[PDB]
Amino acid sequence: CHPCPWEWTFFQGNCYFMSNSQRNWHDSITACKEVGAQLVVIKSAEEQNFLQLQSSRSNRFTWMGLSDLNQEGTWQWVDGSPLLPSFKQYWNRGEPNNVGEEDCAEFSGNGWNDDKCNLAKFWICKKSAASC
Ligand SMILES: OC[C@H]1O[C@H](O[C@@H]2[C@@H](O[C@@H]3[C@H](O)[C@@H](O)O[C@H](CO)[C@H]3O)O[C@H](CO)[C@@H](O)[C@@H]2O)[C@@H](O)[C@@H](O)[C@@H]1O
Ligand SMILES: [Ca+2]
Ligand SMILES: [Ca+2]
Ligand SMILES: [Ca+2]
Repeated sequence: CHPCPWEWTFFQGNCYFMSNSQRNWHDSITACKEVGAQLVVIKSAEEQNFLQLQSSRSNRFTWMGLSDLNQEGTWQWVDGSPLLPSFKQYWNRGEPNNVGEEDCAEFSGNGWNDDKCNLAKFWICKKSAASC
């Protein structure tokens, strides 16, 4: 037994998967579901701080489970939870700007950015760690 599957990352009881391939936002949701996970939903500042660091180090644009697809300007996580006021400090200066219609969020540099959902980027899946 192992708390997390091979190649996954463990942080505070959860296992994360930083993909090595790219998909568009919608296809990233599916990829995670197939492996019993979910396109990463950030529940705490600590989590955010941990993922932001790994992502900036990866030097890769990465999708998170966040979007304003149903209602422009209103950011909602894929689990259904809404984006809280304390998390809005993480958008990159000048973001989100919806330039060209960007309804999906990604880790970019030191913060978040909204981009076209049909673009292919890397993604992070999240699921509970196994205790044993
Ligand atoms: O056409 C350029 C676009 O630039 C600004 O919009 C930003 C921009 O972000 C880029 C992008 O993430 C990548 O090139 O890395 C850069 C630095 O590492 C970063 O600045 O482009 C994306 C993609 O269109 C946008 O989502 C961002 O908001 C704005 O100036 C736009 O008005 C301008 O069209
Ligand atoms: Ca829109
Ligand atoms: Ca938008
Ligand atoms: Ca943007």
